[PDB]
Amino acid sequence: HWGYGKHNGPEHWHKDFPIAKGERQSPVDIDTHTAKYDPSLKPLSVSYDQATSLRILNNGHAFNVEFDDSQDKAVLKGGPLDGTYRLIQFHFHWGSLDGQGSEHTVDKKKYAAELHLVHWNTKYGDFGKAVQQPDGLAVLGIFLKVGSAKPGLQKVVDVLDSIKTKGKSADFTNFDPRGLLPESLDYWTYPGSLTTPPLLECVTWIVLKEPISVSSEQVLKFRKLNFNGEGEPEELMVDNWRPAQPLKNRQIKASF
Ligand SMILES: Cc1ncc([N+](=O)[O-])n1CCOS(N)(=O)=O
Ligand SMILES: [Zn+2]
Repeated sequence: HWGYGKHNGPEHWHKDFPIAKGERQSPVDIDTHTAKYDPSLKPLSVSYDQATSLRILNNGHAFNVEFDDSQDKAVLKGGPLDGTYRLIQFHFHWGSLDGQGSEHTVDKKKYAAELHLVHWNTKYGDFGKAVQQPDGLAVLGIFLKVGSAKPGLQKVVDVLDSIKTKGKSADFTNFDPRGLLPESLDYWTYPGSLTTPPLLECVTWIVLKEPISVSSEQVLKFRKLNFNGEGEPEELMVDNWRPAQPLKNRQIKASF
């Protein structure tokens, strides 16, 4: 039932998912002057050399590029994490205009979009069990700004024509997620939640300071996708982002 419309959007989610007003909800505004440098944080370790993508799916809210996570092939570790987290999928949140689209904000600044690389803690055996744990997931967030094109993102942009509407999927093998990373791995980290229902509070958020640049043409294609299924009135898939939530009793730590 939930969505991003006027009648089923973020302000309505708490009715079906009370945890929406919880103590560690995401996203949040990252106040750069209040985040504290934590010299103890370890460098982040992103090992995607063996990543195996499989498919791309329009699920009615976003498009997901899914990976084979049946073996340790693409893992995130280090940083604030204890253990190894395996990549399961990545997706984006974007706006109807370049002035908005990201979920996290930096000193209230909204970026044109935000990429989320979702990983689950291998100590829990699988994704379904991991989401029921406070340290079950690690999501790496990367901001997108509009400027020069991101060569590594083009294969994704080009396949979107084939999954225009809800429920459509397409084979999507050999896509290298390393092509979506900025140069620097400096980051902010805080304990949070999934940003869409069920809004489970099982995420260690790791948000990179350096955004990647994508072209106006690339983000324009994102905006041609549909929230609706085929044969239904067209509603463009835009502004599929949840606004910043109360930080409450949390400190955002910086790796730099
Ligand atoms: C609800 C849910 N379960 C798993 C995923 N996922 O992997 O994208 N999501 C979507 C929301 O994920 S997110 N925005 O919190 O990174
Ligand atoms: Zn997301």
